[PDB]
Amino acid sequence: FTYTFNFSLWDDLFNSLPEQFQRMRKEPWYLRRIFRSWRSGMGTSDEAVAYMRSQGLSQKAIDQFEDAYIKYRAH
Amino acid sequence: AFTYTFNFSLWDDLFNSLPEQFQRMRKEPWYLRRIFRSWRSGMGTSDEAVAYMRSQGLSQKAIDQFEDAYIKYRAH
Repeated sequence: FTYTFNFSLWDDLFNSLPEQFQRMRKEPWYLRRIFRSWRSGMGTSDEAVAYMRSQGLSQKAIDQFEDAYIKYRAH
Repeated sequence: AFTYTFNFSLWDDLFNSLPEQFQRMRKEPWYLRRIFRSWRSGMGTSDEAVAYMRSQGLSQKAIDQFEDAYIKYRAH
């Protein structure tokens, strides 16, 4: 499974992802590792969103990571 | 800009899923804000909001969290 994200140059400069999210965006094996753990632990969407907001992710970023996870479950 | 993170469980998301317009408010902060600002302008009452949410099949847990979100929105 691979997901290609959709961040603009503006995003990359001024909304830069925290290191662990950047690593998921850039390294498919890590995206998969994290998604697999998340799926195992039965974590909820609202908990995920609350965490990402606390880490300073944009709503755009949150939407894309939620989308990637949805596509990952199906895959 | 005001944001509220809801607290629904996996059980809620599967078996108590929100109607589309409520799901949208839950997932999209700009839409939560749009609706709350319109609600605030229209001077609708709490019992009217609850009556509507009940008719839409929202759980009491959902109703409580949207009421809470609105209270926090008004303060913010």
